Amino acid sequence: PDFLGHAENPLREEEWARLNETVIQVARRSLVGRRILDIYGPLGAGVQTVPYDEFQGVSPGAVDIVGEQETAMVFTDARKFKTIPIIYKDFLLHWRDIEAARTHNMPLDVSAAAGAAALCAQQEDELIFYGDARLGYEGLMTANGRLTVPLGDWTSPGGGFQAIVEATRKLNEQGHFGPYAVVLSPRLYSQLHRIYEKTGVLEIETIRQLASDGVYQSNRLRGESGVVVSTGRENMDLAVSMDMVAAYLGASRMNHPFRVLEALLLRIKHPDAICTL
Amino acid sequence: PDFLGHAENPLREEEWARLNETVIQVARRSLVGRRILDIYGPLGAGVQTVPYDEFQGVSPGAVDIVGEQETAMVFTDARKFKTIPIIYKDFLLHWRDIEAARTHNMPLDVSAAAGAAALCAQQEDELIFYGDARLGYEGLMTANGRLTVPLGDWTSPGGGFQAIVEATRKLNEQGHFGPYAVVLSPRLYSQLHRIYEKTGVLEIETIRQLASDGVYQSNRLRGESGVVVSTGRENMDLAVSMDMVAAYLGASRMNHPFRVLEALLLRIKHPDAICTL
Amino acid sequence: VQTVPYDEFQGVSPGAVDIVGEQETAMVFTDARKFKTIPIIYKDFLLHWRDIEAARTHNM
Amino acid sequence: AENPLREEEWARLNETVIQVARRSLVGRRILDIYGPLGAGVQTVPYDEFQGVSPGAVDIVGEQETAMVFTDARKFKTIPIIYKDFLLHWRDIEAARTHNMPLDVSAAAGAAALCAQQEDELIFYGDARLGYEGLMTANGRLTVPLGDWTSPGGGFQAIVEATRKLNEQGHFGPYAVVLSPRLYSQLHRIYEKTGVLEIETIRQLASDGVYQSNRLRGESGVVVSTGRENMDLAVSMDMVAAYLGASRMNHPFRVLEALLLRIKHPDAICTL
Amino acid sequence: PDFLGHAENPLREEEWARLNETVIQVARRSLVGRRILDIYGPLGAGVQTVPYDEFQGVSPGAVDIVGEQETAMVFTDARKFKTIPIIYKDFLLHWRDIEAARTHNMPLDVSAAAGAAALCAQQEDELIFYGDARLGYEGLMTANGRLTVPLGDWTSPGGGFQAIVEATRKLNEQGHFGPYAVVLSPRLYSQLHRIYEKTGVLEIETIRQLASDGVYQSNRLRGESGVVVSTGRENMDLAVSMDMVAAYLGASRMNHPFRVLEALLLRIKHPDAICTL
Repeated sequence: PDFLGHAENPLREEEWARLNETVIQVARRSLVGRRILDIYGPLGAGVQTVPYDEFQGVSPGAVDIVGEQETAMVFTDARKFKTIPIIYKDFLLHWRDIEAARTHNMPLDVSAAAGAAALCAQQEDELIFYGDARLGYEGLMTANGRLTVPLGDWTSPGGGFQAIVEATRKLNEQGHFGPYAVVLSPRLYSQLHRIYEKTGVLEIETIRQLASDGVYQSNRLRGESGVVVSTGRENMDLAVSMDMVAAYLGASRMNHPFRVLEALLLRIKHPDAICTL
Repeated sequence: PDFLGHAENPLREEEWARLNETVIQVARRSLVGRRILDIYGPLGAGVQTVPYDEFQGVSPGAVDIVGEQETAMVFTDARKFKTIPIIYKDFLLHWRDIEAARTHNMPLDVSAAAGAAALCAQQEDELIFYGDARLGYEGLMTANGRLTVPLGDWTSPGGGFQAIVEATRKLNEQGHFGPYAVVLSPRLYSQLHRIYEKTGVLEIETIRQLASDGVYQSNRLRGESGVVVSTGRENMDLAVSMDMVAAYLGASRMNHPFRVLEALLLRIKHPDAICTL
Repeated sequence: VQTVPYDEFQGVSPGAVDIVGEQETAMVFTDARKFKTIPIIYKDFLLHWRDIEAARTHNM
Repeated sequence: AENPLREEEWARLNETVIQVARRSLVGRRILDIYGPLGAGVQTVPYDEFQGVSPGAVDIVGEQETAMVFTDARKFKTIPIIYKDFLLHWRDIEAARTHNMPLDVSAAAGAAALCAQQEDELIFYGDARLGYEGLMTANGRLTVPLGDWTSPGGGFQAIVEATRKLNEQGHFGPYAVVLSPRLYSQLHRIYEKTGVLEIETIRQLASDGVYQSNRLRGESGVVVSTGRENMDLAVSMDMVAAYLGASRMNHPFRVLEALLLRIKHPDAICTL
Repeated sequence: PDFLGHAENPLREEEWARLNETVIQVARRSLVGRRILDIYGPLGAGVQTVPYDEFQGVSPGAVDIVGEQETAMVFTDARKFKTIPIIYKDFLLHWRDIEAARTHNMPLDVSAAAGAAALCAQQEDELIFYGDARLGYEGLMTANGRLTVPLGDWTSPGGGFQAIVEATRKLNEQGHFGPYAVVLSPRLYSQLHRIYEKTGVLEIETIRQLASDGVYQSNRLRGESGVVVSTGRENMDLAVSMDMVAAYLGASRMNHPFRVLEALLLRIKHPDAICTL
């Protein structure tokens, strides 16, 4: 039973199902990056490299009756073929909870799984919003060509939104408009909620109407920064080799450790739809 | 296989389906003109001319018990029979991604298709909102008899909406009222969002209630213009010979180029439900 | 069941990512088991033995 | 807009390309290839190196010494090398009715150019794209190949190169590649008694001493021929494909997809 | 229902065969010790101890008309058994590489296998040529009774022959002669391999004719030393318990590390057939 040890997999079908459901649910709850990024289809476990494709491109496109104008198609700047990293965390079970949960407490206790999945999602969000320079990866606030805008004039309601207005203007000058989105640091997301005298309407609602794809808040982003993006495809993507899955790590000291895994890579196909501080 | 070259069509059924789905989705995301214009049914590929029908017409219509009042039916001003142009863009595939995507990366990479479809939709929106004078076509801000109204008094909240009020008044004087709509340039759409002191309620909400068919923003329109329209049929239409479809262009240099096509023509059946700057 | 594993008090493992998949971050297991006991919350009410009888003929 | 040639002429074209390849490839006789992976793949894993872990623990039971693995996992993109030529429709018709050679001299020229480009790639990485070159590798163990044009010449340099390989704990059946100038001029037949100096070098190397005119004037290398030290990842062998008729003249393109991955850059010597 | 888990052997049959072939062949390439010596056959895994016979014997045979010599050669006091150590390395193989080699790109890479086995064989040759004091073993250049002889004459055109001549004379002085075999350090071997000795051809040919069992090269020896020995049995031996083979240690974080095993012990049954600097 539990003495032979190093069995292929301890848990049963139902317990695997509960573990996977819990990690999926906590991931969906705590992820902010995956809410404004269209995901690539799940490629598979084997794939380790994806075609990190574009840097630029423009072909205004023309129309005429016959159908002959000879406009060069947008193919690619130059292939780069980045490699897909892996994001993981790990938790533990006490080899008796698995045994108690077959007679006494029928639904197995998996709170450690949620605790691990929250940290995994935090690390993944940090990966999307920031590179690490140990793999040459690129981040939303670290990408080259970010169209920085000096936005420090806050603590006065007579402004603040004008920073995002200027961000939209800069995004428009580069010929790139669409459904915008904003991700802001807590130290400024809270500051937006201010109810200073001569209130009228809070700036958050105006910004929400101006963005039309939701203003989001994420703790992983640094204390004094915020970004504006264009949510569509062909500007950003999310290569997903495999989603949150819980796997086994053998049995150490007769307990049971597990690891939550996913293979994600952010590829920005158009590093022009970016604005920062 | 890939060496015989110049095959009839490289891709398989699934890859064609993904290409078409991607172009449809990006078109629906990036189109603003097709959201306030009821479309004519898809006529077919062969059709190249449509009955660009009306310029005017009025028959107040009367009622009496017997049913005899002899009011002339609205038939047509004069037939014109404009010709349907074609709007297209084109992209490329590297003949190995199509090969890798059958063993390694099961969902084929089609980011270039989205990049092309966005530009195609931009050009189509420019066609609706502006003519080109190389085909004698008519545009929303170029049509003759536009009921222009001097609207430059902005940067002060004590106004701005009154321009649209005057636009509605002018549309009413010509005996044409209904569910209104507004399409505004970014330089003024952002200006509406202003939170100048003595805020109360932002002008955008009041304008939205006044229009009752949504105030929209489009970058293709010029920097200092905006229009008010009546969304119903019998005033505007959209002849659609065929929607976004991706077609093949042979194989050049052993790669694979494709073209996104649609055949669209705007016909304004009543160039009185127009207001501009 | 009358006892449940009242489990944690703390725990942190920032979690790291690398290409190969080897960083050795300690999993969040538990501070120390405590095993609290499940109380019971109850109230009580009354019926007049005729309402139960009336409610089979008069007031369904 | 069609497909030009039938089976016989296609086979003749392919055979000519294969023959010129197998004649002109010098790298394929010194490095063994990772099996043809198909046209699908475009990336491959890469080297492991300076795994300094003696592993000589030599204790009953066992210690916990460090395992050997890739020093830094990363990938490389397999290039594509191609040459394009042309054929005339009237030429095909003539070869179909009047005479029947179907001249394929252009195909032979294309294959020769492709093979020369490939060999230059193996012996010199493309600096612009950025790869690893046998004479430009990092950690090359340079040895002065000078003071030649002497009675005791190339032998004194090859023995030094072999002792530098062996000192680095990397030995086996070696192979040598020399520039044509030396590989001809090295025939200083008199070592002392009767045996060609190149012959005694070949006895010392035991896996041939080849020449490749692509090298520079006064350069040459010696390597360890086994696998797990050097490799040649192939995606598809040299083959001719059709680019589609244009203006009724049929173009063509000969393709090859190669990339060498020097796993253990300790088997190198140069000038 | 997939690769995840702490299961038993991940590698399929043919993959195991390729791993075993690789380790065997790289061992055969990298072993110099097991050519000068000769091995007591494979005893098996279980045998942890082997006899270690006492020391020299100056007792020769004799011939008489009627056998009465009694030809005694008897071990005196004990037998001082010894134990057979083990040598090993690591095989950190990624799980994604194994996964790719199943339904995708499939040249299963075992470069780490060859590297680790080469390191293991290098350590083993270091063991034969140099004992380690921690286990209290004896090495050929650090045994007792090496019959030292100075060299002090190389770097000359022909000052290498007389060194081995003197070594052979000293080795025959102890009444211990036979087919000699020489092992030399790298730089010493190359220097010996120099130009004609001014009295014929390359010195190594004469040295090889004099030795009658070859002159071998060992990088693992120190800078400026070398040995000559008597290749026969009844003088030296290499007790083998089990030859090089790769076995599965366990499951790492998610990878699979292996370990290469071989159990060898040298027995200098007659420390008279050793000569050094």
